Amino acid sequence: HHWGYGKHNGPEHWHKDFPIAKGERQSPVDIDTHTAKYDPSLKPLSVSYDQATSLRILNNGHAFNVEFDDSQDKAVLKGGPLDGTYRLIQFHFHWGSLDGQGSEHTVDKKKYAAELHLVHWNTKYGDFGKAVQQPDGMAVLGIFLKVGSAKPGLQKVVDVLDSIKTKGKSADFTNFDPRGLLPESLDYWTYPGSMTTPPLLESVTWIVLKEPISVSSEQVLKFRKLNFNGEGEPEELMVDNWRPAQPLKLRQIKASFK
Ligand SMILES: [Zn+2]
Repeated sequence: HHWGYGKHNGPEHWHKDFPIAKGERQSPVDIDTHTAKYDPSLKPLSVSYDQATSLRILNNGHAFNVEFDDSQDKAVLKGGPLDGTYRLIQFHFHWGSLDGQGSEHTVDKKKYAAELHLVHWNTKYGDFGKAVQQPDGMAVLGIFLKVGSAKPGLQKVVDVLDSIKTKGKSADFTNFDPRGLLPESLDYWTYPGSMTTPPLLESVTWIVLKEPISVSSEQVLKFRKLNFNGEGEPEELMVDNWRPAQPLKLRQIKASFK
């Protein structure tokens, strides 16, 4: 069968259909905070999400994606390590069966309960499908989630998950503000990597924020109630949909902060 997160179709198997799995710039990675170097020539990140136009939420059998209208520069990321303008197309998360695992990136081997990815494409390539084939085609803003107090900006997401329980279900999801998912600080690490799901393309500039957001136990519990399977198929809970840390292979991780 096709790719997943189980014993039989999970990350150890991906390289047979996607040989770039064993490539030179795979993600995620462990961020060693002692080895990352402060890079004085990194600009502050510019997250311009005021005109973000959310459309839909979809269970794609791997995660759920909240999709945005990316036909114009309505919600963009720029600055930081980036040249040019990257448009927000979707966000999703990765999460664990337990609070001690679920992030894809780790920080000195520490795993967080979950990780949010805000996926952007480089507008100089005109569309997302062309952008994913270029080495500077994508920029993913990664945010760690720890369990603590509730994140009020996440609750609208939590509330709709009932309606997209199984693979292929979608719901209308307009007027959601992705600014409510950000922590206070935009301090970050950055390195060149890849998509963390098949087809594992090596087209991502990763920007991983130093400050986690806190979500509540009840919020993450709702994520764990989703299903990987389709309606009418045997229930497999959507948990542990993360890829483990890949070798760094002499890439340098840079910090925006001292
Ligand atoms: Zn992701």
